[PDB]
Amino acid sequence: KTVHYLKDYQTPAYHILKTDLHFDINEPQTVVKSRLTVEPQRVGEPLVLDGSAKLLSVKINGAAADYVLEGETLTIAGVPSERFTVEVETEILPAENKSLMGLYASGGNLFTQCEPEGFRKITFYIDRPDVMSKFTTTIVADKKRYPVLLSNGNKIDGGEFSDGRHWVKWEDPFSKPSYLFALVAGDLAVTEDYFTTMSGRNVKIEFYTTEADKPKVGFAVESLKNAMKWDETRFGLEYDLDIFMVVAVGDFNMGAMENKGLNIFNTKFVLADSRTATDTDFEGIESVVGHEYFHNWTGNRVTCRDWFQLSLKEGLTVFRDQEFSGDRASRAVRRIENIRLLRQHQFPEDAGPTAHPVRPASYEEMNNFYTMTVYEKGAEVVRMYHTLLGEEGFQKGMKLYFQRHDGQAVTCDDFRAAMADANGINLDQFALWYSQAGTPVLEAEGRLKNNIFELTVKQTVPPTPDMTDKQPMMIPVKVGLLNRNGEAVAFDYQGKRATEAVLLLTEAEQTFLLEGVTEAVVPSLLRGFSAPVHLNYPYSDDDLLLLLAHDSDAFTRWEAAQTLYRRAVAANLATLSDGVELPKHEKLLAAVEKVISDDLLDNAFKALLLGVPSEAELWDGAENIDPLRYHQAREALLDTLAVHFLPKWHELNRQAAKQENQSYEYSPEAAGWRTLRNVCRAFVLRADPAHIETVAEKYGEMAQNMTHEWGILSAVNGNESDTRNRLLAQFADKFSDDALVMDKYFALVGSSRRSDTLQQVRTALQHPKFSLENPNKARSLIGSFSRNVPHFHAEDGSGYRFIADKVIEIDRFNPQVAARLVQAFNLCNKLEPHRKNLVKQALQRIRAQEGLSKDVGEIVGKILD
Ligand SMILES: N[C@@H](CNCc1ccccc1)P(=O)(O)O
Ligand SMILES: [Zn+2]
Repeated sequence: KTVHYLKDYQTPAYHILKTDLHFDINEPQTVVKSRLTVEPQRVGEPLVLDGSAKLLSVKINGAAADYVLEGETLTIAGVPSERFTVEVETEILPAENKSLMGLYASGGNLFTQCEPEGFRKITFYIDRPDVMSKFTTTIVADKKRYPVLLSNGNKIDGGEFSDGRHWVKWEDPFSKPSYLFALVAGDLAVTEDYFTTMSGRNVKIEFYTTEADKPKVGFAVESLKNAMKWDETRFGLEYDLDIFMVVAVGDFNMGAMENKGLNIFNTKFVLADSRTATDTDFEGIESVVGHEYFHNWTGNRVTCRDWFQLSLKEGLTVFRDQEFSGDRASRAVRRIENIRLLRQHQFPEDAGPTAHPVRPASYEEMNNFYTMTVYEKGAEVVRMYHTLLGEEGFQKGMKLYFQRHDGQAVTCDDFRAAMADANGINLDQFALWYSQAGTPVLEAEGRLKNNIFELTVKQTVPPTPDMTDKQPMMIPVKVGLLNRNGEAVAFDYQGKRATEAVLLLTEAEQTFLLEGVTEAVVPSLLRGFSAPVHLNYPYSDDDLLLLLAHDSDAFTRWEAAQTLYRRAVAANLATLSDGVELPKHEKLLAAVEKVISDDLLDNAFKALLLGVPSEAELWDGAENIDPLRYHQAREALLDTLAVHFLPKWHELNRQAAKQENQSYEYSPEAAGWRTLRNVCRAFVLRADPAHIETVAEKYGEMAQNMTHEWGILSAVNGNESDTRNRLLAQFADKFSDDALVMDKYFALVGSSRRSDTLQQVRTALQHPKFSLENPNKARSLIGSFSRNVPHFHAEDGSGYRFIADKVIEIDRFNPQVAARLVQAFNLCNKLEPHRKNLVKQALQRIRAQEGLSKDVGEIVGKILD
């Protein structure tokens, strides 16, 4: 079994200076001809090309080449000692391509996805990102079937053939790696706009969609123009072509793709209107449209030496899209949302069998490493440069990064060096954030003796499957102090008297002296989540209530609430296990009452403060887990909050409706009220499920946009009333022709806490709008079920068997979707013995499949072995 190792990296024996491509699109086959201008780097070595398409011919300098084709590699031993050409002819059947990698068909149209290694599915090539070439692409096709023919760069020629065909020629003047190649051919509607760069150059913007979906593309276009302006004002970065194209496609594996000048998007990150998209969907479009554009510099102009360096572009580009969204609106709230998502999804990864460093040392299948760790923890690592250096210093690093490496394929070490060198500071220890996996754990103690607050902090990083030795890391801990009345207390640290400081922990144990403290204090720690770590400090319940009510930092307030909730659930686990009455939670209920009644609070922030940690967060660190016990305990807490404050949930709902003020379009302000409203709806229907029939009677009046319909359907989704089923069926009927809304329907089917979810899911598999071969649908229904705790972790094992069945089935045509799905089983070793046994049986059965993909095999091996 082939494993790739970072320590084995070697520069390529050959460079490709020019890549000329010719696509002849017919029915059913597409014939691809290439002309590569190849430049020897290590003269005399064999030319090795990667490829898996059907090979028709290979030429060196016009003559039939002496070559051998073995597996997915073509080798030519006799190659010239100086510049030469290679010509390859391949044949593709795009309509048979259900992997959605390479050239494939969707909705009668043709699209490409080449990152990471899909280009070799199109032609034989040196398909690695440190090989950068200048591409020119000619496309020929039937004009009526394929009137729109697109590739990277500038369209420099085109014309008609008298047999109903036409052609175009695209020239991309920027050298690029193959993973950034894109082609689109089809009958697509176009929406046109433009942006003028700060140097005075118009950029034509073109969004391509189906004719029916064109009316839904407006918000994405506006978001792009906002992102372009923002990269100019915040980073000083300008676009470098006079054309920027975005193409939406409904069959797509990930979210979107940053192909130079020709971005290709999952429809879910381009299309919205208030009737069919939620406020959260809009925010997602804004984020991802920004993300892909920001890749133009962080990814395209400077790219990755090798795929181990993926976080070099993804961590940084995620950081950029986070800052973009934050500058647009609601910075504090949106920051909390990112932290929440990291701890809910990335922390369990770092604690599990597939844990890896932000920059992995090895991989079998690279598609398995487009992970929360590489992306979200990657972004947290980039943000720590910002925390250490400040915005000004961070931009100095960026400026030097581009000065040095524009046009190059580089490494995480080069980004760090740019930050270090531009600011004259030593960041050698910072490298460990790239090479050491696992969530660091801080233990802190505070004492006020004399007029100095003495904060002692230890750090440790647990062994991960790849590495036992973990050395102390560079961890910035932002701190402040509160007095008995919860106001900011000033202190002296490193010369400056301020109310806030960044304590830089670099050793296994350090003591920090905050001096000039003239009051009794409790510290506020890890403000703004200043490093991606666990922090344990001895807080009393009243310390937490004080932080929640009076602290100035959004994260620390939110973290205080999260802690009170965590403790309450732990109390529930204890009583439920002992077989006694539930706890009173008197302190918690008092704290929540204050939050509900506090009108100074941003409504979106209030909503977050009223959110309870997920089961996964709750059993983090536990062994021999019974997931249903954690579910029962969490549900009990939610039911107590629902019934206890039922009157106030109604009142808050009423206030939210009044303040929304019939403003049903997306805006950050309106969205905040609706978010709070939807929290209230969930609680109301927990306490009084019979309220569903009142809801049903007035459904039309309440369904003023999708945020409301989703909010309501989400709230009733676990209701055992027949009305729940009727409302869902009416939803499916209303939006039957909207694929993105049908995704929501299937998500509700799969995620329901009702007792009959497994059989409803199996019925949904046969719904005429469901397609297993469509990633959005597969993820919505099956993905949602796999995350449905009481059902996936059903004691009889029905959930495990069902998901293993679907991993096996899906892997036969789309290993990427299957390899993400199988990670539902990651908790295996931490489960109580009965469920553990059943999960291992499921994984063994997956492993026993003939022809199991490398993708799924890698994951299963990490869990099982
Ligand atoms: N670089 C992009 C990765 N998404 C595309 C992709 C990658 C692998 C397989 C299929 C699709 P993003 O981070 O979304 O900008
Ligand atoms: Zn990206």
